[PDB]
Amino acid sequence: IDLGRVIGELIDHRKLIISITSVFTLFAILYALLATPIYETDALIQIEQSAPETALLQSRMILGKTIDDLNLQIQIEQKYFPVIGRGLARLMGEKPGNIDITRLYLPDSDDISNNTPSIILTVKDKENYSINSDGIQLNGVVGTLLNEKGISLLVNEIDAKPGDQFVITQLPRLKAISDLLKSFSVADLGKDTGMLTLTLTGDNPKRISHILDSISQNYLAQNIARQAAQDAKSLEFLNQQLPGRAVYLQLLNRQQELNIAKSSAIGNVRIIDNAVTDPNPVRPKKTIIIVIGVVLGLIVSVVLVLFQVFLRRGIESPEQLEEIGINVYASIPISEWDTLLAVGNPADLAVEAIRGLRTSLHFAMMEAKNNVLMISGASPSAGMTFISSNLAATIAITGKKVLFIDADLRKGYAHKMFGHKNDKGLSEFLSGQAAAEMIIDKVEGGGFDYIGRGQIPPNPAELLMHPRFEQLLNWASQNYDLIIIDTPPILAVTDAAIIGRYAGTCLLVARFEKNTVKEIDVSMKRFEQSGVVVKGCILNGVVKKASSYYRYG
Amino acid sequence: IDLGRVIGELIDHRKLIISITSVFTLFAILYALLATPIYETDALIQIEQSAPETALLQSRMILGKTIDDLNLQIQIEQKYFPVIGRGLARLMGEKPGNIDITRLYLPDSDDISNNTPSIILTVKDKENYSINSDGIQLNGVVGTLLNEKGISLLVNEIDAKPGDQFVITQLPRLKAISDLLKSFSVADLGKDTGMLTLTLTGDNPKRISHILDSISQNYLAQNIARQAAQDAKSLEFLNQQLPKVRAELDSAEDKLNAYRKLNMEAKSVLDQIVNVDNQLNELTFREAEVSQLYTKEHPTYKALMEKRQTLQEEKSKLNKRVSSMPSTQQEVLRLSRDVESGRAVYLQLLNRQQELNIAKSSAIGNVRIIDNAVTDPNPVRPKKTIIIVIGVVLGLIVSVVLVLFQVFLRRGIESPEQLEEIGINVYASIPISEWDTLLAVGNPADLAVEAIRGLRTSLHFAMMEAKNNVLMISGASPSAGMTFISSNLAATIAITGKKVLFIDADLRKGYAHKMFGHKNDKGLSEFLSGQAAAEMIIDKVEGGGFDYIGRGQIPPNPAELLMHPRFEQLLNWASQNYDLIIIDTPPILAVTDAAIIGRYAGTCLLVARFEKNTVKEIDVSMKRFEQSGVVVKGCILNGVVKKASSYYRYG
Repeated sequence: IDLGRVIGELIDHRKLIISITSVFTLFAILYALLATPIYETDALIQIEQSAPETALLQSRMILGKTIDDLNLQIQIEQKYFPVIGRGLARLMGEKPGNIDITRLYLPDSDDISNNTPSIILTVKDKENYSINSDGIQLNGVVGTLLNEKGISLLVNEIDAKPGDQFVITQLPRLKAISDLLKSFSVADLGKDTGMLTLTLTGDNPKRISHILDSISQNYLAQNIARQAAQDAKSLEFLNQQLPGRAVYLQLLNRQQELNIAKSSAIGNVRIIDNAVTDPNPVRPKKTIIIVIGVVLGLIVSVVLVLFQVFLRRGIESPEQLEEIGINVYASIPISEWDTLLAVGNPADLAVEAIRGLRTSLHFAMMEAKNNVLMISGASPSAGMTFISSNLAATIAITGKKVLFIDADLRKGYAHKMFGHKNDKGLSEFLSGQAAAEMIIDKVEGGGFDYIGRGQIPPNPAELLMHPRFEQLLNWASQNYDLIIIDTPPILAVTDAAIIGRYAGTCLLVARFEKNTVKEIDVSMKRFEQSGVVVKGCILNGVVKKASSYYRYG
Repeated sequence: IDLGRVIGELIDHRKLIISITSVFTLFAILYALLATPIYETDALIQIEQSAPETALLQSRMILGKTIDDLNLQIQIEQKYFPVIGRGLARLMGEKPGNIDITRLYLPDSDDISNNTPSIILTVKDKENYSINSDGIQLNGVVGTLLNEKGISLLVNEIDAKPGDQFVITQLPRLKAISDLLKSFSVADLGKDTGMLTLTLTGDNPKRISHILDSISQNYLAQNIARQAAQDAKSLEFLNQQLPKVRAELDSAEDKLNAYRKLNMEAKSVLDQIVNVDNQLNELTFREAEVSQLYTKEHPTYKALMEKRQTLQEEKSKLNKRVSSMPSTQQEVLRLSRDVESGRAVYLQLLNRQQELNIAKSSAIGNVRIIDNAVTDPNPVRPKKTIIIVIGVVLGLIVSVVLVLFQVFLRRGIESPEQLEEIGINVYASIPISEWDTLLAVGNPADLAVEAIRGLRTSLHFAMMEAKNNVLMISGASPSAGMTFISSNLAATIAITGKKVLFIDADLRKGYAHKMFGHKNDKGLSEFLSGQAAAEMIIDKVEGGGFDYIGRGQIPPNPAELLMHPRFEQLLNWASQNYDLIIIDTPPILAVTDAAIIGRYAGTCLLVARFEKNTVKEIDVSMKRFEQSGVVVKGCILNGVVKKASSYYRYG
């Protein structure tokens, strides 16, 4: 988990980390390149406070008048069936479609849920067109308004590209106020200065400048009217109250004074510069989301690689076994590769490591009480038979006479690998229906005498206790130089602990990353409880990244 | 990780550190001497608050007037094909080129992406020149304006150096405002005082002083428009003029609708005439103010009449072009001219009424300018000695982060103490020799040979009372130098006067016979196979003076051969007919041959390259030897660099 270790798995898992980081950066790039650009237009408004104005501008009375002025409740969208069709259309350089509806009156379904009657325009040419509401396509031409089925549409200056689809939505006036208010914004930048920076954000650049200009003009006219409104109320009641002729002339003087005061009311507010749009979009923010795509890829890569590191529990190195006190006698590398590897490809690394195991056994197996070696896998799929068969081959070619007993009376398949006469295996001997001679075979390849399990018996453990097994071992240990026995796992059955009573040396075989240290420890303890002393372990299937063996020659 | 050998390996990698810090400082030197200098000019403006003015000056109204005043939307640069041509041209002292365009009209491509049409001026002489837009080079002279292909250009007082290239960009008004505003800056420095320090930063010195003066004088003229506007008839003139202009606007759009209810040159000349008419209007109403604010002999007013005589020439040429094309186009062109000319005048008048009203509600009185803008001769950017020191520390920090990274990169042995911590008797530290014959007989006084003699003495002490006189030397890896050490050691022991036999039991890829001169037939493998006799395989290295046994042919079963009892017989015979027997074996991390021969060796040694083989390889090799019943006596470090070896010449 240390830094050196960390860069270790990172380069080891470089494919994974760079793949996921690249795919997230690819997603970030496509989103940055497909998200519709959103422009921002500004205006400068001058007064002589500004705290009421920043809320009076955002009032529905101001915005709603622009809505009714620019017909903004008539929404227009070029249709793209994909969620990204518009983006790619812009990417291809295709000029976006747009029309002008000066007057829309839908059938006004205006239901509680679908209060937005949505209609689609099918552009036939630059003059005529067809509109489908729910399938009923009404053909119409710019100029003449279509007034049928309660649908009054006056669309003019339709775009060029025919066959396109335009979604029309007569969303309610309140909605057309609320969205605009969401995009609209105001600020002061002086905290007392008359300066107001109206800012509007939208996709259509030419449209938003016009919208903000309309807002500014509506606010200007509103301020002109409002200051005049007080004088207008006074004037209205004077007009209502005109009947005392000297008082009448005084009232006439007041009447003319209020006429001039109301008419000449000039708003304090001032439009310093009309709205213009910044050509550079402010959203989507390029180079700010792509880097977030990068760092998101890296952080998720780290959190998943660490999770996978804390996911596996298998043996990682012979040092883990040796910490518990288990003499790892070998670390057989996993070979890429029906005959024995030791005779098929005698120069393969997994065979050089089995020769290395042969020497260490030959040293460790002297002083043993007899020449019987028991090899027990820690589990099925631990390759106990791979190791035992290849070891018997690599010892046979040496020149010793080797007998290879497959005492896995449950699911042994050595006979399925060496070529066999399935009759008269081992079980047929312990049952007493076969003699010691007709059961032994000759593997022509390995050059070692081989005994198969034979037919699966119903009582394996009960068979192995029969004293004929010890007779067989006593006879063989006299007629052979080495006896290898394959036994079932001790964590599954008890056959291993029955055979081990007669074995001079016992070894466990552990797949590299499948079997855990817990299984090896428990298996050796359970062998000890049965009076069988496990000499050591044989790590198997170690990946070539972790194995020290390499080709030489 | 401690100061002592921190300074140590920094003295070691001094070459690297000064190399890269110097590279970065040269990068900084070239950046500082190639970055275009930027000058800033400050002007001081006096009023009697000023918080509104800090944002009113930076409004598009005031800046937008200066842009239209100095034609700042016409951008010009000397063209340099490299990114640093301008800087190097300055470094040579070449006076930068500059020309003057009082009237530019590009073909107005103005696309969505390339909204800035670009042309290049090729300077032919001090008088004439040629301009290529996209290949069509139009030859022109100062004075006369070039009005061809919808392109109107009036350039005058062009620089001297001929053959140069001037890129011209008619960037839009908004861009020409935004860049200026980015460069422009205002402050107050009193938080209430009437002092407004204006600052403008740019490259061309005389450029920015004029721009700042124009800004200041526009603001002054606006606040004088205060004092003159209230009684001015212009207010009522605009009040009455707007309705009639909007009336003809309405009439013109009605005419368009009536005639509506695409020849390229038609649009080109239409846009050109409209631009000309807008400029003619704005210049008339501009003359309206320069006439009483300034005098006729004042050069600014002369500039107004000159640029309009240019514009009237341009309109004359445009009308000449209009007359020549078909009436089907002339009708539409006149109808569109009336229309968009009406909108242009209408927009102007709206503006006109607007800032004329700005005179009214401005409560400022006198807006005296204290001192006109002058540019500081010293450039403020690029900052000298403030990127250079950053170049220094950047090189230094990248040096430390790279050197420490390389420190934590290598994992090999670094000193015999690393092995002796594990408990390995390092018998020697053979230093690397600069140097086909044996080094022990080629260059007998080389340091590596003296260290090998030292190994000879240490062995001769440690090799006695071993069970026999066979020595097995096993490399920790291929390319650990096993055969170098073994061969030279055998030579150094043979010259002493002992009979030495050198068995190359590296049956897999042994090559000693390729180095001693050999009869390749009947090596060692041919003996284990039983097809050769014990005496027929032994040789004589004439140089070293020791008997040599080569591997012979590579057999298919090495480890199976080495177990044959003939190997036992051979060693038993030789150890009786020789004083010392050296055996070369393959690594034990790769094959099991070493653990087969170590069955019979009195002494076994590992050879480890200095920085290649790690401590783990030696530890694993010794433990795997022990598993096989072979006790490794110790190690022999090899190829240690002369910086870390204690050996030195003597004599």
